[PDB]
Amino acid sequence: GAMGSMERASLIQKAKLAEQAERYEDMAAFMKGAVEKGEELSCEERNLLSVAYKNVVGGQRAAWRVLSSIEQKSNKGPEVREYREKVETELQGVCDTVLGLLDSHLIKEAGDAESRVFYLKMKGDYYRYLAEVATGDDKKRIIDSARSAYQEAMDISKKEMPPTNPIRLGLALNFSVFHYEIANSPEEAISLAKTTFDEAMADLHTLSEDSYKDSTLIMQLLRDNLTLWT
Amino acid sequence: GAMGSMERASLIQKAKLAEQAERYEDMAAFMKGAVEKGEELSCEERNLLSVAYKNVVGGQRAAWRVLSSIEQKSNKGPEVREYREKVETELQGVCDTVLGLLDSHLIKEAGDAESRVFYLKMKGDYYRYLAEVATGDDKKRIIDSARSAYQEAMDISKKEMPPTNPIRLGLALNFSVFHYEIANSPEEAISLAKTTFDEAMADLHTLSEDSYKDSTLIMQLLRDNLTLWT
Ligand SMILES: O=P(O)(O)Oc1c2c(c(OP(=O)(O)O)c3c1[C@H]1C[C@@H]3c3cc4c(cc31)[C@H]1C[C@@H]4c3ccccc31)[C@H]1C[C@@H]2c2cc3c(cc21)[C@H]1C[C@@H]3c2ccccc21
Ligand SMILES: O=P(O)(O)Oc1c2c(c(OP(=O)(O)O)c3c1[C@H]1C[C@@H]3c3cc4c(cc31)[C@H]1C[C@@H]4c3ccccc31)[C@H]1C[C@@H]2c2cc3c(cc21)[C@H]1C[C@@H]3c2ccccc21
Ligand SMILES: [Cl-]
Ligand SMILES: [Cl-]
Repeated sequence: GAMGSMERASLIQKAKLAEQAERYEDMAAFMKGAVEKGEELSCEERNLLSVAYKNVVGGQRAAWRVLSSIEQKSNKGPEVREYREKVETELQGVCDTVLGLLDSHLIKEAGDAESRVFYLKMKGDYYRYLAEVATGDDKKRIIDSARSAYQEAMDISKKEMPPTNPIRLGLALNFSVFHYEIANSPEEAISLAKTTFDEAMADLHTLSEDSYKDSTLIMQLLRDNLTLWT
Repeated sequence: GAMGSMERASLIQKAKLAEQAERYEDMAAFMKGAVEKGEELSCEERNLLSVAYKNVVGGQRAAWRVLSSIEQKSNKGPEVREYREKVETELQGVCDTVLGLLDSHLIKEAGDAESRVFYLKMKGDYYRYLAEVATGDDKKRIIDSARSAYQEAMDISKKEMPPTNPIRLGLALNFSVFHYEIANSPEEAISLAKTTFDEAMADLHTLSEDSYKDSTLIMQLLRDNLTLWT
């Protein structure tokens, strides 16, 4: 790789500087380099990886939506289709890269439950992004790959984590978005979101000092989605 | 070039779609392709060229400032200097490209006064951006190149345009920023900004329907700078 000659510690240091400069493509490329050294990621390093790639595909998804909607209003030439296809191909490339890193280096049968749930949630998120732009018989394959990763993550977090854990809360929030937008199961989405909120409020005594901010933010987002789906 | 096989009309169409999707790198590359066909740009096309490249270098300048300030707080390793140099080199590449297009294709002895002033202002803006990151004896050469382009633009706009013309107003606004930030002449900056505002207000009867929005915006920015420099 292009980062093969740089020290692991230097790549992590530069990913942080790229975050502060809002240079998210650079950030993602530095973290890919770090992962390719073959060592495990710390809790802090996992978050750098996630923030980098989330910001890159987020910008691609927003552009793809603007162009896809303009394309449909034509019903002008081949130009809109051509440019929409170009952004699509680039988005698919980024998703394939992240999923490649998850299968090659990061997902393991061992490690703590925080680690395994984090990478399986990530695996679900990026199959979900591929599902938003797919159409064929492969779309059905992609949706079942997303559901499967999300469901194994849910099973582990119910056994191993308290209901106020922010990784458990975020997982359930995104899996409920999967139900509503991709699976067309709005009842199953509403249900999952309400019980996630309710079960956290019933066992507030488990709330940790170090994740008061993160957990609270995700509770508000769960409620905002329920307001919208009523 | 990479856009050599595409029709002129298709490149202009795709630059507009890229604007709507906030894909400013694509936008700039499509407009470079359009310029390289060798025909003049319309008023609307000139604005597409300007908006594309302004947005690209704007993001680079903001990152360069965040990293340059972090670097100075070290007084930790070579990592901050190395990454700051990388963003700098990339910023200089974009400025050289724009200045190359201006000298090769766009700046002419003929054409209307709106055209000539527009490209000379652009020439000043991008030498100004190179001056922000330069240090040596070449910095002095770069500042004099910026002043010279800006001054020839001012001379033409005073003879050929009314004092409420938004291209004339924008030119003077940016030339006053050049005085304050790059030339360290805060008196000369304050003076130019006040007389630009005052002379527009004295001759309000020249204000055009098609530029009421643009001219008004730039008047407010001239006043906001004066509030700051008092
Ligand atoms: O240092 P931490 O334990 O990791 O948590 C704090 C943070 C921060 C803190 O200070 P700051 O937000 O003024 O910049 C704090 C904390 C701890 C110490 C201080 C703070 C303040 C507060 C809480 C925890 C913390 C509880 C009570 C108060 C608060 C407001 C909103 C939600 C949760 C809380 C920064 C840095 C970090 C943080 C996180 C966020 C945000 C900002 C921060 C933004 C985006 C996200 C967030 C969630 C909810 C509301 C607003 C935000
Ligand atoms: O169609 P145009 O003649 O080119 O001008 C109008 C515009 C627009 C118009 O509608 P909009 O701003 O509600 O979206 C208008 C015009 C003409 C017709 C309507 C409008 C409204 C107004 C004016 C001119 C126009 C004068 C009086 C009122 C106004 C408010 C602020 C500054 C100047 C004006 C859009 C599109 C365009 C425009 C430009 C701007 C903006 C928005 C627009 C933003 C960013 C910049 C701006 C400058 C000052 C304040 C706010 C803005
Ligand atoms: Cl294209
Ligand atoms: Cl670097």
